[PDB]
Amino acid sequence: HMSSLVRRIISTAKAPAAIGPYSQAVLVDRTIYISGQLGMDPASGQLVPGGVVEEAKQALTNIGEILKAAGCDFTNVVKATVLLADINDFSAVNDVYKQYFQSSFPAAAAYQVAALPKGGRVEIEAIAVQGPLT
Amino acid sequence: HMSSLVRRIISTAKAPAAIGPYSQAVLVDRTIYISGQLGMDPASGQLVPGGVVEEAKQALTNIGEILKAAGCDFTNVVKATVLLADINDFSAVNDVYKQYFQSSFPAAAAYQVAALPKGGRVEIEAIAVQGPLT
Amino acid sequence: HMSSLVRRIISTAKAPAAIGPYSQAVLVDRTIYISGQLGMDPASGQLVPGGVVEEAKQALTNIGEILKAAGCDFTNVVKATVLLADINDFSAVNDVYKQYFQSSFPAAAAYQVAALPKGGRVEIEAIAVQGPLT
Amino acid sequence: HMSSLVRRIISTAKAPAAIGPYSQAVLVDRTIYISGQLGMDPASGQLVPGGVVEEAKQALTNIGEILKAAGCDFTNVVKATVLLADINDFSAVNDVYKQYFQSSFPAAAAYQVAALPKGGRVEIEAIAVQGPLTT
Amino acid sequence: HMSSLVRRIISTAKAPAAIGPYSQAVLVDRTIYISGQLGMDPASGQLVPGGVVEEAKQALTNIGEILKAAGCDFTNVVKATVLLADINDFSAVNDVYKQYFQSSFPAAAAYQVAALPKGGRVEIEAIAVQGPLTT
Amino acid sequence: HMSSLVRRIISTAKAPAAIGPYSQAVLVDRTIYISGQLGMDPASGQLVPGGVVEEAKQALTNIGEILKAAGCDFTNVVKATVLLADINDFSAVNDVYKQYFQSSFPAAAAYQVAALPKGGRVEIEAIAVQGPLTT
Repeated sequence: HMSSLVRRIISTAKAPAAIGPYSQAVLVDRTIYISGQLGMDPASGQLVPGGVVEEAKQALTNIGEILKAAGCDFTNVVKATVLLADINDFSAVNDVYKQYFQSSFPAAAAYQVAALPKGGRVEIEAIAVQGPLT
Repeated sequence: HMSSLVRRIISTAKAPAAIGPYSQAVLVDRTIYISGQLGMDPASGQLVPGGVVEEAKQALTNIGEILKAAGCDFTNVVKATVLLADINDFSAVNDVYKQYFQSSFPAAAAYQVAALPKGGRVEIEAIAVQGPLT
Repeated sequence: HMSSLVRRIISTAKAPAAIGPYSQAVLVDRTIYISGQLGMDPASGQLVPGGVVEEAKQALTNIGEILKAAGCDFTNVVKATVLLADINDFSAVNDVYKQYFQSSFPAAAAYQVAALPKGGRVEIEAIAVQGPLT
Repeated sequence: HMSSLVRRIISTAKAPAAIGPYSQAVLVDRTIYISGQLGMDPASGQLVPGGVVEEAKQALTNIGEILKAAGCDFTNVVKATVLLADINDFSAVNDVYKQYFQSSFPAAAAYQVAALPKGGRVEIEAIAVQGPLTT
Repeated sequence: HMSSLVRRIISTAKAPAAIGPYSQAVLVDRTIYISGQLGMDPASGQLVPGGVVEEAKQALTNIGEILKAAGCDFTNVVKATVLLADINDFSAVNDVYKQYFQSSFPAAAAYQVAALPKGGRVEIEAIAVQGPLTT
Repeated sequence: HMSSLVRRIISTAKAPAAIGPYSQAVLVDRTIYISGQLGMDPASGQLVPGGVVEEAKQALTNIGEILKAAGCDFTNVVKATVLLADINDFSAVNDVYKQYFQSSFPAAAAYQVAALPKGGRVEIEAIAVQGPLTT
């Protein structure tokens, strides 16, 4: 009696696989729920060296590759969550995010957690909506 | 001038009541926002004994009962958040989640928080979409 | 080949500006993703004095002003996340939330984080849906 | 990739059996396309006696039963077409029609055709939208 | 449980008053069903003089005012039906019609009926969709 | 503020060129309004010989090519209108029609008009909905 909505798992070899029985992202109707991305190199399965700035760059690259696999780019992001091992890294992570966001300004929440998977210093979750968007 | 979308509070006696002025879940349009579930026994109002594995089983059972009250099951879950008191319990919680998920693979984020309500070792939030889904 | 959905940035001078390259909220289709709000006075750019109860009041006022800028009020909220510097403040924050929620009962998650931006004791994120709603 | 929309054939034995390769109505998404109804008795398939006024009443009754089978009533109708064998019957058929469409009057077109199946004096087609509808 | 769709009667004094139990148009969700319009002067309710060409212009003007009341213009029309008293007028009415539907031409059907209300020579019905529409 | 719905003109050289200011079909959101088709050969624009049965086959073939251009087939049709030059041809045209609409029969109206363009014996209009449709 109701319409059947499209639900698609998004998969790309250009981002790491999720840790656990999870997908990199799920598109449902037009909304894309992207799993939290760490600064993990898809080729090594481990964090990139060099600390939070390098990890933020890698995490955002990983998000970007998942967005591309769903026909999207950073302009489609509507909400991000920035999870930090150290609140004092917030500015530095925001400076990296400003380099990837294609001038988009999604809503966001940010906070320091007690620990991230793989000893990460940053993890970014995102929600996007498939275009076209006004 | 715009359509009136369906918004329904989901309530079931087979899951604990939310802590505070919150509902167990809200269905709006076709999206179900499920409150974070702890390993609380609906009959005792307290955590089940035995630690994080037992609590994860109870939390997932609680999610399952809320999904059922909304006409859904684990195949409808599109995003989960796994909140942990100890990051080292992530694998063990993922092994329990693999027992309940009906082979679904939602998007996910996971991290260790400083503390959960009721001294919980695990809390799981979920977003589902009411079917049919492709 | 697909409809173009409305995406609008919500901005109001009656709430503080977001910290970083983010918007106060984004409306997309009918869903409003509200950035996490701290107990920051829009006039000072700093936390209000007096502790978590005062900060919770200010954070909720800030959410309320963002909702109003999107044509909504607290009855439109469907999911909240209550982030705390101290889990022991959960009841006190819930008592403030009960004063602002216009009897709405959204789904919710709550937990203690390691740290919030600006040394906040509380941060509240929300998802709302633009009415009319049944 | 696009959502799969609901498409259902509406069928009720309380409206006449088919006289051609046509469904009584088709619901698709929320819109209901109702076949043109004649003033035919549902049990026998024969036109009711009494001319255009009685045929109009029966045709509208038949539409009503099709609407009911789709979980609707006459308030769900948004467009009708009134096909007349004689334009002179315009006022008389309108008087019957107003008794069924008592509020939120549908959009309509009315005109005289050269002939209707079975020698009918009136045929009425309609489009409805499945509720809830907020007026 | 289903969403409650918007259904609104469209009414403007800039188009003729009703000659039957019909709304000028009904907007439902985003689709606008427009009643068949004759070449009737809105103030008097009398057909305009001059035959089919003038009646067509007036009928289209009336449609235009109904569209305007629904926040639309002729570019929102997606389907029309041109009902003629005389098939020979097909080309002449098409020449008038093309002056109003200047782009994104609607789908249409055109044919001769036996008679129209008020002795009209042309009646035009339409379906439109409320914008924004992305062509 | 409202979403911008897709509106596209459907056009195929495998169906006849226009005889008036009309699109072969208009897709809007998911609904396809198909212009009335005559039994016209697409290459020449001339009616096919053989009378109503052959004209019906050709008109339905033309609809089929328009549907194909919109990524649809006859199972996407939800409503048709069969306009006849002679009501006596009702049964014969229905026999042809059933060969194209072999399942999920559309809602329909059928009746005799006074005349069709080009002296046609039959004209068929349709509404379809772009799939996927779940019956």
